[PDB]
Amino acid sequence: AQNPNCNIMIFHPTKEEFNDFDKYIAYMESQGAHRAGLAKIIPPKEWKARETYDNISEILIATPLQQVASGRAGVFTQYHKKKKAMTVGEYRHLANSKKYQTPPHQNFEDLERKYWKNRIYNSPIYGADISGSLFDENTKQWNLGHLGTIQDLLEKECGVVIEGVNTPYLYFGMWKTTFAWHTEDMDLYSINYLHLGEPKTWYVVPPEHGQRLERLARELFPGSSRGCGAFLRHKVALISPTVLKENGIPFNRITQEAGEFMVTFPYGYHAGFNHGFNCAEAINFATPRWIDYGKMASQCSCGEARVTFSMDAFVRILQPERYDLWKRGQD
Ligand SMILES: O=C(O)CNC(=O)C(=O)O
Ligand SMILES: [Mg+2]
Ligand code: NI
Ligand SMILES: [Zn+2]
Repeated sequence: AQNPNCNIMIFHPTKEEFNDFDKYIAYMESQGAHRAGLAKIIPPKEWKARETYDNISEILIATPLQQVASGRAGVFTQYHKKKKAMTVGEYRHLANSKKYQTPPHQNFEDLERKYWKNRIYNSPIYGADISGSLFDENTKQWNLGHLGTIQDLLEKECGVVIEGVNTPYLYFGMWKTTFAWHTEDMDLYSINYLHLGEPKTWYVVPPEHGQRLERLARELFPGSSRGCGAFLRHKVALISPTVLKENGIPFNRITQEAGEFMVTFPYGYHAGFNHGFNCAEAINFATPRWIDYGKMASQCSCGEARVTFSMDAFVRILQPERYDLWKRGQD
């Protein structure tokens, strides 16, 4: 068995190996990359996502989210308070202001210490989940707006044609902006490209151990657990590395820098934070190996998780027994 300790693997494809996206994912899996839940892909030196980032300031962040924490430093939830619209140029200036900027630090480890010590005492503003793309249309390799769609994969594997579309999303971050512990919708893959700016630190639980994290979360968030049998689908709960180690939960960590891709694998729980002003692009995708994870994915039916149009068909075809209850949650 490849990668039996479930370590995060880092790949360096050549320009030739970067042509065929599906083939490279299957290669990484042949080496055991999925066992970690997360992999890093450093693009060939010849590749670029676009020519420059000099002209992005007029993108609108229609609903910036202020991430307000409750709890203790290592075990907290966050809620998202909606703020007034602002442009990417306005948001960058805010991120760089004395109130929001990255503090002085020695290295990524010192900054990670500072994040876990102090996150809860601040409410950073995240420009998350913005439909759109920063890949040039002429970038032919690993262009996250040109991937094979999940609807087409389901059709190819299972023969059923379904409605829905699959498009990328932009994330504009600042110091302390936070992504809570989650797996993807329908336990899909994700791919995330850090276009510019400061790094993003990731934490991940191997898929084979995901239920250990779920059991800890039910203990640590006991009211939320009684409210919903899949409350991590709400994407609000944070648990620090120190608390994970104290409770024996297997996990790994890695920092993504500008110009690098990360891939999350089906049922790989992940969480993390931004180091400073940055912009990432991410999209969900599927492969043949995903289908069985899709069939077994938990679902929120309490009403909180509320998701995209395209998840309807995935539930309806892969999980027909759950469909009626799940749809009641959506309506
Ligand atoms: O970058 C973020 O805020 C969150 N991204 C992801 O969870 C992802 O790419 O799967
Ligand atoms: Mg612009
Ligand atoms: Ni994710
Ligand atoms: Zn729920």
